[PDB]
Amino acid sequence: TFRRLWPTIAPFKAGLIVAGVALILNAASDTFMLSLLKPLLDDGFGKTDRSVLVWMPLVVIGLMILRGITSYVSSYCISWVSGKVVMTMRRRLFGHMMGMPVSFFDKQSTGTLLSRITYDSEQVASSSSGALITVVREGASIIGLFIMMFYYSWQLSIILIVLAPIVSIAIRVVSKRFRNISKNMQNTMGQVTTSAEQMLKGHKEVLIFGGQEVETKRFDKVSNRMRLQGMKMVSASSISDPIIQLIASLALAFVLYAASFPSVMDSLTAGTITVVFSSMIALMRPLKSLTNVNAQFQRGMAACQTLFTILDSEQEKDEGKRVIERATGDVEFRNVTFTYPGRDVPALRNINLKIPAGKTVALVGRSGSGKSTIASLITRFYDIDEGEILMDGHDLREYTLASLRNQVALVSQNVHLFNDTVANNIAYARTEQYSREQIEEAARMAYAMDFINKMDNGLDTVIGENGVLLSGGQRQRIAIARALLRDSPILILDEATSALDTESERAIQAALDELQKNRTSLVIAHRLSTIEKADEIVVVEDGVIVERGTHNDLLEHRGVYAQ
Amino acid sequence: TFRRLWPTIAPFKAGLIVAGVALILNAASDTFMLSLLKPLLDDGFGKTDRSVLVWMPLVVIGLMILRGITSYVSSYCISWVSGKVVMTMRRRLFGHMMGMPVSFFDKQSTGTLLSRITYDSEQVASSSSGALITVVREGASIIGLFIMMFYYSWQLSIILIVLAPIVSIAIRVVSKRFRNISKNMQNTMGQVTTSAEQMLKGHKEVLIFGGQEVETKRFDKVSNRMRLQGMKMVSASSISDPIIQLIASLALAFVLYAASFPSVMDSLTAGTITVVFSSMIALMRPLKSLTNVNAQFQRGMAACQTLFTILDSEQEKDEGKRVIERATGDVEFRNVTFTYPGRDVPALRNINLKIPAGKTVALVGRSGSGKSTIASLITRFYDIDEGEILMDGHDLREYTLASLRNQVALVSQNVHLFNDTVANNIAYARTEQYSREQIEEAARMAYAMDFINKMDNGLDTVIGENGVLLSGGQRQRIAIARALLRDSPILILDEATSALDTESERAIQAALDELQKNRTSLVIAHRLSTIEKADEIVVVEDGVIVERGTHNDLLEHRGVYAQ
Repeated sequence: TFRRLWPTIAPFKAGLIVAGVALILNAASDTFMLSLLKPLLDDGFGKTDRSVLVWMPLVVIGLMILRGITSYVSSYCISWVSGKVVMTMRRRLFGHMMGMPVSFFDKQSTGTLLSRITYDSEQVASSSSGALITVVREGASIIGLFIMMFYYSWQLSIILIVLAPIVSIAIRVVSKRFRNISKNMQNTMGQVTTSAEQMLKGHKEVLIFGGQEVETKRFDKVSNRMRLQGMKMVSASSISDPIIQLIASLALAFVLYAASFPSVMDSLTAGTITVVFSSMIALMRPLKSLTNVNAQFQRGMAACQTLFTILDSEQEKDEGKRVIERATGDVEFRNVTFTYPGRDVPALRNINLKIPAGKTVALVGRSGSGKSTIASLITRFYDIDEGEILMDGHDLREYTLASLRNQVALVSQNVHLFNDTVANNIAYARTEQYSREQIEEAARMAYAMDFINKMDNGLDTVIGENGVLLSGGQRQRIAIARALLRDSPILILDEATSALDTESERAIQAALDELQKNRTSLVIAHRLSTIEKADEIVVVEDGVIVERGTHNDLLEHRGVYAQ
Repeated sequence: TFRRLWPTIAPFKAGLIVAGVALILNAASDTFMLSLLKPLLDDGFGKTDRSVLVWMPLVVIGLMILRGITSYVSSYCISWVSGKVVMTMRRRLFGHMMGMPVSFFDKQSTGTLLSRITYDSEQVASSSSGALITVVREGASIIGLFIMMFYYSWQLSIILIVLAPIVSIAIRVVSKRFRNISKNMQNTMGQVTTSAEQMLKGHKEVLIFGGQEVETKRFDKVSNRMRLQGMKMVSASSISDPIIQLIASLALAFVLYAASFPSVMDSLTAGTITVVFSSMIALMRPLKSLTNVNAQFQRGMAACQTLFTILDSEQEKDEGKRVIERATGDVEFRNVTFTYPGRDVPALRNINLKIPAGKTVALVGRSGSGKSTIASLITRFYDIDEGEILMDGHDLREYTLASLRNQVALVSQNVHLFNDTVANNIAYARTEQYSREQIEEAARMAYAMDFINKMDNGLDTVIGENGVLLSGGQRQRIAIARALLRDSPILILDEATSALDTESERAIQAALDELQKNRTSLVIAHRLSTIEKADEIVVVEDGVIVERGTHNDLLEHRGVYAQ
């Protein structure tokens, strides 16, 4: 309808101009091909000229080569534009996609948004370009064919050129009728498919009550309804083209009957009627396809509207102002109420968890209460509804978001690795500011240089997708070195199962826990020997604060520590 | 390929034969159309015999009417086969689909299986039937047009007929080239899209670890690769058509060159060469689809293979022989080793849990420790790996699953309904064996009389989806009535909500009490009132019975009763 992706086309318009020129010249090539007929039939195969037949094979092969060359060039130079705007659209949408908060990736999954990166973006320039190609080529072919009509036979030129828009209208209303009946009937077909959907929704409560025999009879009736619906749908679909063919055949018969009159006859040669008839037959495909121009132009821009709404949404709120260099001081929580997104149930009560500087605070929960939820707030993934976290004696909403996530470091076994090299991965987003020797020695105090050696190249190898495939413990052995290099003010550690690295990876996490000896540690781990070693322990459950003290002090009302 | 759908299509053969005759007539409704050209020019616009031009409009309009009528009749009569071979496939893949264990409905989704009901089965009748509407029409049009050429010109028909398979082979090899390069470049493009997916996947990592400028640079250099890849794919797809057009145009020029190479040529009238060249270009469309038909026949049979493997799998192991009536003997778990299917972690240890007859046995599993998974053993939703459930003093393996599951009435607030009437829903699968008065009073002792009377037509009211739409507890109020109509020796009671929204009903729990007046009732619940009422209590966590006793006795040791 009304699209403002044209600025993204605005510098890339030379490709459009070249494609349009090549396409109108393709239409002219088709016109000249059809123009070839009259000398062949009138001069060539009528009067035995014998030179016409000599030089026509050459020009027809030349014109077919001209059709081929111009079609290939037009397709290449329109897909150049459809690639150079899809690339720009992908770049912009990707930027605003990584801009937006984590809630956007949730409730949508990482598979759909990829389709909105490649599927929707392709349709943006595979239905608009697919509309421009038609409206130019087959829209100017009609003009060329009517110029043929004016040139070679003016007598019936008037009759078919006045008749043609009426035929276009006929095809338009027939297509509209087909579209309407198909739409309403397709809604009905879905409305009966939901019956099968419900029937297969419970395979339970059919085996229990023992109703297999009854549950096929009803499905037999539903299948019969579906069959009748499908037969009516095909009838409606395959009556459309026949009636169109009949109304256009009335035009063909009208032209031929008009030719009966003496005045139009005897001025037109045997070849002239030939070219006008064959051209009229050729007119059907452009005349039919021009009507569906708006259809395809509203199947590419329609998806583009959804893509724009994805683009035009709001990035995460960044009213923060105070960049914090290093948050070594105490971190305090203050009457913070958080609600998980998409749910009215708050997963967090009014929580006051205070993290002492350089100390350990450990959360032990197997219920899935939200130990990860509280881990989210300190990194400001999901924001805070009411209350405040005095981060080194200052609110998060005062702190800039980039600075805040520069302070914190989240270590886990679900760590994702980019398609980079190992050296650029350890010093991620700061490899310019961190040296190679720093990365190496950081890996060394992170006691993780072993597997780094054991692959092909070592200090400069790829850590890419479908490449080395480090185990979860080994990926965490990269992750600990990341925060070790970065000198994170806060190191909120997670944990999962480990075998043959419980001896290693955890006692190496002593080396990250040397940064616990140097910095705070909001450890989220759920089972380890270090859990009892943890200085301060909280056992927060169902989003509720439960108990505060060391494990021996915590053993009082404790009934879950046993594991 | 090798398909045994023909047993399914055999009774629907007359429709197929009529469709074949109709498509043959449709193809012959092009050869006569082109046949009328010769007198229209040779006897018409050449030697001016007006009478030929007088009758020509009538015959062309009649022939187009014949084309339309026969095409519509063929489309109908190839939908009475495509509407009754898809129907039998749907029905026969329905009985053997709902007879399979619920592990099918795990490891899968209802939407996917519905797609295997509607879309996948529609391909079987729209690609394997699309290989019959196409091959017999466009294979008959070829024969008709060659017979035309032979009739009107014995001389250049031989040059066109031997030449035609060469052009067909050219089309086939070009299509194979396109297919190969397209599949390869599309696989590489997929290899790029998984990179895009991984960068989208680690959203949290890019947010937390630092800036996103390097991430945008990465996506710039991956979108450049995507754009170049797409341009090359389009280059292949575009250059497919011109080379075909050229290798056919050289045949066109060959025909025209041979149209005067010997002196015996040029004995053909203008109308005749017109007919032959119109039929030559006509040949392109059938000859460009007869080669492509095998792809459609292997795109409909391929999905039929998916349907066949879904159908041909196995239903429950039905080795039991005896039918217990009312299970007055106690149900009893004895040294049963069960594991959640799809996982190696055993959700059940070796559990010995006798259920005293006519006695309530409640269990509290708010840890999420597969309490519902214990509700599945007696119903045999997931089969027991090893060990015997000592049913009624005997083993359940000796009992028929259809009969055994009738001896269990599973009652839950997530109960599934149908598109039937509320009476039959009260007596589902057994409405013939239970009268309307029995249903009426059964609902009354269930305290379901009030609402079902407040609906449209009392007990005659339809309970269909998007109809009356009883609420959750109100939906429970029907399942309980289903259980009161006997068919309920054993009552594994779900009670998932335990949410007294409007105090529930005053007699929801009282209706269950009337249900639990006698009979084994292995109660699943979170309602502390029912646990207080419960006689035997087995609290379960992490797939093991931690305790057995009564309310105070079990309160004394451990206890999550604090909730």
